[PDB]
Amino acid sequence: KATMIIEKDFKIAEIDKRIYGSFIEHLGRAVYGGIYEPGHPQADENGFRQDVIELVKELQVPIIRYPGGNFVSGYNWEDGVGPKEQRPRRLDLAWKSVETNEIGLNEFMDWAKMVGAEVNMAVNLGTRGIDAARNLVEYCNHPSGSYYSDLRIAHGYKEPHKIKTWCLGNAMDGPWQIGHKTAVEYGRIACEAAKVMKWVDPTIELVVCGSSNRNMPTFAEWEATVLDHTYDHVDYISLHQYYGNRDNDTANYLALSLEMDDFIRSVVAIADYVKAKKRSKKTIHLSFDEWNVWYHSNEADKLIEPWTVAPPLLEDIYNFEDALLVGCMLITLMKHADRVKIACLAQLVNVIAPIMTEKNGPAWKQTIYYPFMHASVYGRGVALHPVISSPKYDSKDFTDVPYLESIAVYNEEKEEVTIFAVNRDMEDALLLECDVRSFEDYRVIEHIVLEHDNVKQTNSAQSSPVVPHRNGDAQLSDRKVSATLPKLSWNVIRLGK
Amino acid sequence: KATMIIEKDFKIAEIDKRIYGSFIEHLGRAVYGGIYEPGHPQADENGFRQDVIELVKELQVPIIRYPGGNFVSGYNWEDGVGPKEQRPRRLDLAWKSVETNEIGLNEFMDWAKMVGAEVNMAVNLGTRGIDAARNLVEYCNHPSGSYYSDLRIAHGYKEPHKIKTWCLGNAMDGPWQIGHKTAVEYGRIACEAAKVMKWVDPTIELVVCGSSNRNMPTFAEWEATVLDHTYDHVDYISLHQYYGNRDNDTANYLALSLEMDDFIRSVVAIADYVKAKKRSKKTIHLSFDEWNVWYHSNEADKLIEPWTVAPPLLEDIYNFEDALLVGCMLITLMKHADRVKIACLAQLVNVIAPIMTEKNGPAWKQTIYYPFMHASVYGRGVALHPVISSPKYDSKDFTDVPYLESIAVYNEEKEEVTIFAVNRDMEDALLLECDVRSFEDYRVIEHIVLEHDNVKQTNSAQSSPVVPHRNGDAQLSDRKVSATLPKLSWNVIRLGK
Amino acid sequence: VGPKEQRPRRLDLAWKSVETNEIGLNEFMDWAKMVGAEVNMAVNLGTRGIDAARNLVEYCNHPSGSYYSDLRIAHGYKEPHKIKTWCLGNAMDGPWQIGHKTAVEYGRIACEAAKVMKWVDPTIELVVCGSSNRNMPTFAEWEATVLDHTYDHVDYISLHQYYGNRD
Ligand SMILES: O=[N+]([O-])c1ccc(O[C@@H]2O[C@@H](CO)[C@H](O)[C@H]2O)cc1
Ligand SMILES: O=[N+]([O-])c1ccc(O[C@@H]2O[C@@H](CO)[C@H](O)[C@H]2O)cc1
Repeated sequence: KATMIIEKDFKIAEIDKRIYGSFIEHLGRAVYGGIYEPGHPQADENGFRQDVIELVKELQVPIIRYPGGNFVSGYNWEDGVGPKEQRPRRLDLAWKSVETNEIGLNEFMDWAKMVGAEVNMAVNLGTRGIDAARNLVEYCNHPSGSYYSDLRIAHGYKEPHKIKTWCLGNAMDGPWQIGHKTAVEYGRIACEAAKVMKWVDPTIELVVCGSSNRNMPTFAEWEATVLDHTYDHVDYISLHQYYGNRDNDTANYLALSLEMDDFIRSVVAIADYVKAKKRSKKTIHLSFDEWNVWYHSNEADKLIEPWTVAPPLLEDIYNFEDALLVGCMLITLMKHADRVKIACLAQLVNVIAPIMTEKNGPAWKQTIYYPFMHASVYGRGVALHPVISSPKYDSKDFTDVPYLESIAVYNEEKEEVTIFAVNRDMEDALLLECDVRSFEDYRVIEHIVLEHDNVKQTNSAQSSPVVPHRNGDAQLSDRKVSATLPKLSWNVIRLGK
Repeated sequence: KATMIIEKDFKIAEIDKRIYGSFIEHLGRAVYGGIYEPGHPQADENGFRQDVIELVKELQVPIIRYPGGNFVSGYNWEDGVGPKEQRPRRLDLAWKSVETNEIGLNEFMDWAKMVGAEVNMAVNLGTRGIDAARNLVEYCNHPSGSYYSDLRIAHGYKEPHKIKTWCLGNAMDGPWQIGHKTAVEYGRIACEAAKVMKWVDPTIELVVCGSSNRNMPTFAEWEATVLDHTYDHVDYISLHQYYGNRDNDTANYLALSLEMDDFIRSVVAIADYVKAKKRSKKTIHLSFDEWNVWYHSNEADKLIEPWTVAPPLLEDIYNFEDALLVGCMLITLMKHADRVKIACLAQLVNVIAPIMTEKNGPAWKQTIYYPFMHASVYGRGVALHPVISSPKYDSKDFTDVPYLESIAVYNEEKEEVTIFAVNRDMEDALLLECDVRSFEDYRVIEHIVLEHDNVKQTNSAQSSPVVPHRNGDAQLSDRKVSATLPKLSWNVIRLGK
Repeated sequence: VGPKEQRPRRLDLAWKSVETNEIGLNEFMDWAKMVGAEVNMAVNLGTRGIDAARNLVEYCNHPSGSYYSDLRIAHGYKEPHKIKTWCLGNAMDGPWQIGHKTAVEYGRIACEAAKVMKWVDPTIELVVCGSSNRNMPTFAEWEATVLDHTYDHVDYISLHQYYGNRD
């Protein structure tokens, strides 16, 4: 048995819809054979797969980070614009692939328009620096009357792209990165790039890069130093986290969102330290601009020979337990809506992705597609503070793990309240009771449930045994929602009227 | 009108009673003519003023920091123990006074026993270091069978003092401090002192010093560096704040607790940054070990000639608005009960103090005595998260200042809820409505009010025009407590059942 | 040193023991003479520093005619001990050590101690301390920094190793 109070007046914050963002890199088949496949029977006039477009639209992803990721740190943006005959073939050192540049930034912008997403554009601060950063902002955002703006027009794009949010490089702390920089070296170049970008277009916002991983030896130290160098000139700091179940311990695996919670709290603390050090009135928020499960494909990738075009890298096939953890991660983002304003599921198509494609063949929804879709579609509004009383368990790496992971979101315009809830219990149902006295005249619309008896079950092109159903038993009586949350389940309880 | 939800299940934390601590330094008349005055008519067998003892007991102060403060940084603890004829007269460079050492640590411990307080003992890390720190802990806490423990016994104190909580120096970031140290120098000596102290007695806990003032050029940087050097070896970081009304702006003055709130949040953030950097499982908490109003006596002190014994320094005479600000500071401490575990009103007797004495004469209660007493007496339990809707104003230095400053404290053992509330409005009463649905069968016990028509009115030995009354109108009807909070008032609304 | 009744009982924080000081350096020298060994004497560079280092070398090695040499004589040891080889502290890179010092802090105090010790008695030689363990995070870095600070003034660098068969 668990209880919850859902009080309209106990609020975290309005949820920024950009927490339901995603990310496409020039990596593997994310672009080539993912969003773009000129051969394909379902390709549009520009070569974009229409089936993939529909699948992304249904997720209602508001913002997509591009073009990297590790790729960007060795990339020259000019190589991907202008007539195709003049675009060079390059060695991408990030993913040991040949990049044809058949898709570059203007074609990506065309695709993003089709799916209804804005683009969070990254600049290269690995091999390049401040001059290229200002020039790219000018190219994309300045209307006309300068060399680079008139160049964009000549390339066929009269109106500026007007990109709002930009990433200052990719995480550079990683010794695997092209043009690795220490926190001081990065903080300095990011500061100077931020300035010139903002001078070209003061309407932009900037994301400064945090650590590649919470496990880096420089974790926390990095963020504090980088913010000390950049605070006045930037708007967000990023964080990145990938999880996996490499020891087949489901109870411990589902608890990993507790670590994510502490991780967010730690980076918020660093931002507020530096705010105080600077005596600034501006608050810096978080961009959780890579997050996902990533581990299934690690061994397969080791067999791929270098210098092919569009190798099948990072093609994790997700299972049901991966979906539960993704649900827990989503709820964790919502619970930090006050300070996490952007987040990006890494990545959107083929590469550690909720959408998978086959050459000349179908596109399909992985298990993780469903909780992401439900969060994005039903998770707009104000995140309410969870007062939860829940039974708890201990695992290898965590103590006092609540069986219930939940939050409610109130949308005043739609007059809806949605309760997202994971039951982590591997054996028993959890009887949830929610005090909803603060909302008058509400009823249960539906109770969606994602569950499967085998946590290792996957979806595929041919069959999808892991799919939601609408037979949850939530009922609302004398100002109390009572709902049975099945063992190992993701639940979306929708209230309205 | 203002509203407030008093929800039992929306909790901040259990209040550590040590947030109602105080502080006595060898400064002015705090010791000599304050707690200790041989031949005063109310002096006991050991020369301690009984009237002061009774006044301190009524405040229920659980812990008292001693002996400094700036004094400790030039003090040799051996100078204050053993037979009086062998105790040297010293020049105290902190307060430009001659210190006779007629009172030293063992006599202070005797006094502390009379008022029922434990002592938060500070070690000198200005002119002294790690050897003196281990020796003092041995002297105080080791039972017997070593030179320093047997020395304590020979000085007349068979049983060890068993001091739990120790300060590693006094703030020495300040260029006015004896033996100023940079953050690195201080962090290093504090680290090595902490270790040897703990090796003498592992039951102790340690407070590492924060900045002298939030306005120091090294604020925030200091705390981060000091914790980086000491984290594994210490338990708390300190913070210090004094306020004054030097431009006669009451509306701006009463808003200052908003700054105190930001200040605490900033130091918490620093502690959590360093925790993440170290990958520690230990949370460091805060000791707000100097706070008060301090400004009235600044000009008078400039006329005192150096090298007298017990000069009348820091003798602020508090007024009614000062008591309102102190009330707001107390509520702010309670609002941070989750992370502020020790706090010390600086100071307890004569020196910026709630209790004042006259030579061979009376002891009396300053205006600020009353809100401190009420907080300490009625503010034990769990601090509840305030959910308030209040009208607001702007002042010189602050925006959106709520007219209402309030919190509720729930004592389950006493079956009581106490609402502390200041109305900052200089013209209008505030009609407070409190939702108490979650406290069924609770009734109003009493409504205490501290108010005076003249914010500049003081108390004195001869008369106390500023004193609480019990004519508050709080009343319960239909699960709602409604109370009129007069303009410029401190209110204590006690509920029970 | 000196009469036993004036020797204090101390808390030894290293091994969490009470040290009575019933044996001190002069008695140890008497023992060493019986087994035919010279003594490699260590000075405290944890809680103490350069003054105590010069004074101890004077006490042990200076013949007579100064306070500390005449003190040794008064304690019953007319002839100086004439200790050749001295350790500048014990390894203090370790967070378990009393008065831990960074490599720079240690290098500096060891340098200044070495100088005054040698000025009391130029016949001595000095050992500067290496890491407590090869597995310390500061291994190798430590030795390089410490020698950079002390090279001209010292004769040896130390190293320490313990083994076990715990699997
Ligand atoms: O933890 N790791 O092993 C790890 C490895 C690679 C890594 O790179 C990030 O993930 C890649 C895929 O999204 C992006 O290009 C890059 O920014 C981030 C983390
Ligand atoms: O901001 N200031 O002006 C200021 C002035 C003095 C000051 O010292 C502190 O306040 C003294 C009195 O409680 C204690 O001895 C010392 O720790 C701390 C701050």
